[PDB]
Amino acid sequence: GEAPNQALLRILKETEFKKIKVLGSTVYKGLWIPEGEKVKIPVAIKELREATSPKANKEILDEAYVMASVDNPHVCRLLGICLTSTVQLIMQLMPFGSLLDYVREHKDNIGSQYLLNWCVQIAKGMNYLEDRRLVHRDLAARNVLVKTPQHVKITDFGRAKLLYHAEGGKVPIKWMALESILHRIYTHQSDVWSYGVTVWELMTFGSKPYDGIPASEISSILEKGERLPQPPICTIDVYMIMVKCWMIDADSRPKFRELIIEFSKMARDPQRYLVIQGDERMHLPEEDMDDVVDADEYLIP
Ligand SMILES: */C=C\C(=O)Nc1cc(N(C)C)n2nc(C)cc2n1
Repeated sequence: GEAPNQALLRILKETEFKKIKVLGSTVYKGLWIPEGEKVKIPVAIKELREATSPKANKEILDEAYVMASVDNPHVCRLLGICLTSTVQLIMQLMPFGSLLDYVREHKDNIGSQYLLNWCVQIAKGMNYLEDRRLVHRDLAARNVLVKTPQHVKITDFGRAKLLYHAEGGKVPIKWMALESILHRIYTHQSDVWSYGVTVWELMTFGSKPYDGIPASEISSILEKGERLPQPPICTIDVYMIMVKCWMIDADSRPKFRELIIEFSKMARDPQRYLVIQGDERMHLPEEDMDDVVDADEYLIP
């Protein structure tokens, strides 16, 4: 059948970490000190609020399952869980937040090199998930986090499944392949569609796709053959890559491995593929922080 999943689920003591502040509302920014290791690891802590919903607890542990099973530089993984009244997911702190929020906040200071490198990094993440026969089903700029402006990771495995037929929920219509909206079919190729929309969000500095169009309309518009428009900064080269991600024949869309290749070629000469005003000028980056270690340098056998 399939290869056994020997990934380790690490159970942490609540005393091993301190919650430093609140990020969203519930996610906290904290520090994790592994028991007798003398390192401090900046962490994001996702703690279930209600904790009285058994349905809810089956949703966060599915996420923990997936995040524990992934190890790639462009995919966020799970450091461990804490089994207090409330289940807490402990993950690498991604200090600069979601790429969606970051392109909105910094539109004026983001050059072609960064945008195309992000497209490459997200293509590697998605290629790695595909190697692991994993379909994300919620790729969007909101679900890509920024460790540094040089370094992004795909997150939110809330809807991730393996290799897919589903039956309801509140769904991201505007990011979904046609076969997904109509027939609840999802493949690596449906993920490529959503990659397409994710790239469009970055190239429009975080514009809402099909802004002010009702979700009930979306399925019809796409059958009528309409797609999101060419963003201003986008050479036809870059936009043609987005448009191929939105072909009706799922096998006619590019493979993540090909998206890596194409965007790498373009990242080698960024000003030839994205036209941005003032591109050349663009510039971006407790008590004892001595024993701080980013999760990426904190490895376990
Ligand atoms: C790389 C693991 C990860 O996903 N960390 C993470 C998660 C979240 N969530 C789930 C909201 N984060 N929010 C912020 C601001 C950082 C952050 N990091």
